[PDB]
Amino acid sequence: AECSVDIQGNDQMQFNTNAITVDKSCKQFTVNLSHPGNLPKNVMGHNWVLSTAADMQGVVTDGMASGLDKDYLKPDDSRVIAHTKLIGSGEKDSVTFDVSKLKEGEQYMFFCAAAAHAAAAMKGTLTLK
Ligand SMILES: [Cu+]
Repeated sequence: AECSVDIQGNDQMQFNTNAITVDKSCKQFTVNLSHPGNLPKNVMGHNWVLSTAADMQGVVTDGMASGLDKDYLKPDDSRVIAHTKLIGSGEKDSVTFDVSKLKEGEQYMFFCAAAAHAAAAMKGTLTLK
């Protein structure tokens, strides 16, 4: 079982992966997010957020509306399965989630909810294997 992934969000508005695999034997799964570069949170903060494919657009839209001081996430958003905080350069965060929260046949997406980042393709698939 490989139950973790290290991901980077950079000063150029990209993640260094667009596909995460979760071994289904993993009871829990960990995402270790870091931010190469030197842009601070208020300019190019990133987070890592997991939802169903169908819920992504909404989480993103509501997140942008919620604003930077709420880490670009609507408080108590039930569409959000797991998430890191918003981080700037030299910062890091991790999130660990229950792998049983991922159901068969469902499509999952990860993304950064910061204003316009996901549109710029800071997103990818998350898949149970
Ligand atoms: Cu971002």
